[PDB]
Amino acid sequence: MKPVTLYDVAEYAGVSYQTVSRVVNQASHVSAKTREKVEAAMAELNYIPNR
DNA sequence: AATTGTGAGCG
DNA sequence: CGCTCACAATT
Ligand code: NA
Repeated sequence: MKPVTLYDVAEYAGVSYQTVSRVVNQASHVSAKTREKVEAAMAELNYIPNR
């Protein structure tokens, strides 16, 4: 399956791969609508942890 | 001060 | 190349 990285969800959502990382781990500085976009994205793309 | 991006450092 | 961790320079 399509190896959906953080970079991929991040690009689609409207955020940097760092921020989508700090949704998962080192979680900090993912603000209201940007985090809503990642919560959207997590479903709209089927993210693969580590690849 | 608030986050991104740079860097750094492990995977 | 993939992800986490903390930090400062831009803003
Ligand atoms: Na992860």
